[PDB]
Amino acid sequence: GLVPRGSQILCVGLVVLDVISLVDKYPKEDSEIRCLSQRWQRGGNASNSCTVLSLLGAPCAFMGSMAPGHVADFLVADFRRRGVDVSQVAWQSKGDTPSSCCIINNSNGNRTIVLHDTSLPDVSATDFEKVDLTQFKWIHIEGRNASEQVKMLQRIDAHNTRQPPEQKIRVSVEVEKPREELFQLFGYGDVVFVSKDVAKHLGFQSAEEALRGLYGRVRKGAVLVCAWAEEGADALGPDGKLLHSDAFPPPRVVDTLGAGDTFNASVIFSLSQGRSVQEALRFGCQVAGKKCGLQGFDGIV
Amino acid sequence: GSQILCVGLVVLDVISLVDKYPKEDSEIRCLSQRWQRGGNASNSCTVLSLLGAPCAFMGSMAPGHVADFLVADFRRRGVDVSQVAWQSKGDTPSSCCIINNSNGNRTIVLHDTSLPDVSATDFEKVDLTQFKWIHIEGRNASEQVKMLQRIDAHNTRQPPEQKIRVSVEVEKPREELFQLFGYGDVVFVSKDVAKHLGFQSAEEALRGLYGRVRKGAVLVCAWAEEGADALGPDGKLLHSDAFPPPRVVDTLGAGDTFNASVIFSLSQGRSVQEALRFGCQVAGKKCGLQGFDGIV
Ligand SMILES: C[C@]1(O)CCN(c2nc(N3C[C@H](O)[C@@H](O)C3)cc(C(F)(F)F)c2C#N)C1
Ligand SMILES: C[C@]1(O)CCN(c2nc(N3C[C@H](O)[C@@H](O)C3)cc(C(F)(F)F)c2C#N)C1
Repeated sequence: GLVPRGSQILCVGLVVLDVISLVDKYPKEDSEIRCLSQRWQRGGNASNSCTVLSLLGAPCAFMGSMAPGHVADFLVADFRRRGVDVSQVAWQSKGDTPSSCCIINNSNGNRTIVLHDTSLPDVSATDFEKVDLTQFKWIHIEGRNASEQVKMLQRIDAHNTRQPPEQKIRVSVEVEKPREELFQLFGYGDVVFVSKDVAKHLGFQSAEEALRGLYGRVRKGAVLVCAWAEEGADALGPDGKLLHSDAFPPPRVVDTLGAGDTFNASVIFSLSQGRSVQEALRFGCQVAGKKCGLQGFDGIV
Repeated sequence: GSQILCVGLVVLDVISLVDKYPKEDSEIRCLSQRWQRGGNASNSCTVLSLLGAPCAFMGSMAPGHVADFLVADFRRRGVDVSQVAWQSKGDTPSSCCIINNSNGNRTIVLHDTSLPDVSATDFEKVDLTQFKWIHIEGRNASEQVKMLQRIDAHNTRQPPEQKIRVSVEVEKPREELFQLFGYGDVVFVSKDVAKHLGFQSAEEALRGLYGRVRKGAVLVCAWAEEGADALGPDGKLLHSDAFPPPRVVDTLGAGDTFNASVIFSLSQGRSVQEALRFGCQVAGKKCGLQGFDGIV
């Protein structure tokens, strides 16, 4: 259907089918066991943020790779269940739609993960070239295949050079995996999210240290954001003022999976609504905090 | 009497093929992923169909996108699904299967979905005249013993040439299922059942459990790389060496490949010694391949 010009928030990244099995004890190799419960969930960073944006009240779209089949059909119906626009999916003739097996031990609480295979090709710069960008007001990129994503980010810069400031597409980038290839993405986007895991891997012991130590890696006028679990989150802009919000923990912590993505989508949402960086930081902490005391994404708003 | 019927489960096997078995609390990437129609009686139908035997499957299924995958797979193989007990309540069962590519060890984490089992009432509706052989996968024992009494009752009212041959698989070490030992012309006892009863070899298990079988029945026990053994009314132990592939890559459904191949061979009038050997042959060929294609 007809999407009004400059109305959508696009999230580019991974979508995976996570099969989560709760077991009494970890299975020994060569055994046939019965799980206590099993859940099929749509996962992935960009995919999780999409759900959160829909629940926040934003028209939102997902861009990612899928191969036709029964897995992709489950994932699409789940995206559609969450009001996500799936028209930009980069459908692939070769490879498997990502699927992961997670085994949770009910006794000790430990998670054993069999990650999805490498077979499916990631969204390319040539796939991104074919996209009419005018229906987007904001483009969020989950850092994966960096050399290709750098070109997509250059395409958005070119688009923006030709627009009046009120028709310029805002851009955000997430560096969540501690992979060297990804670190070149700090130099792109108006908003750069760096994970606590990446910061710790780079030798930083706090969100303050990470922001001060990495701000030199960003482009002029960019805001660098770091969430540090129960320590809340910090942001640092061109003015040199380290902004901070304390976490809003739930009465009891139930499910932190995808709380990082909830933070990211809530910060993006709040900024896209004309709120300030301090306001966006606070709101992101409030929404991610509510999420941690809930199973899944129901009732985060 | 031209079709073999397999009564049991149909389960969606969500497979991950790994180069090593994951250590607890670890994170490993898999080599490849695939969906496969599973369930013991379902896997035996795949094998029977590839062997050229017209066969039928009977089991519970719940309508949905997964059952649509399962049904399309059954049809692509020529398996008759007309006998399926479609349920209004319950989800289709599924399992996560980790296959170790370096030794073929398969680990199954099954999600049993409260789907109601096939009952003696469901069985009562079946036209027994189209079946040469009926194989029953041991699940709801008390309810299956009734299904078995019905075939025996049909047999009494038939000439010896028109009798329906019956096989039973006791794969899970559950005491409820030991009453099925019990019924049938051919009884398949697993290595896991046999071990759980204190036996250390196929021959030990057969000598120890023969006392439980029906007059004139053949008790069969496969023992992985040790091949398989069989024991009949004549008291003569029969053995077959395994046919291992040089590289064992996937044992998922090897047990079902063996049961189906033994059933097919016997249904074709071959001796117990030949059927045992054929079972080991097809099961061993399977262990060198991913899935069931290419076994014959
Ligand atoms: C944006 C985020 O940094 C992503 C993670 N997240 C939180 N993570 C928490 N964890 C507890 C465990 O150590 C582990 O599961 C992670 C605890 C809290 C909470 F306590 F504040 F609720 C929050 C919040 N918000 C917020
Ligand atoms: C009917 C069966 O008993 C069911 C299992 N099966 C086999 N299991 C094998 N393994 C099971 C475990 O993963 C480890 O012990 C290896 C190996 C072989 C093979 F090596 F002979 F190929 C066969 C054969 N056939 C035959």
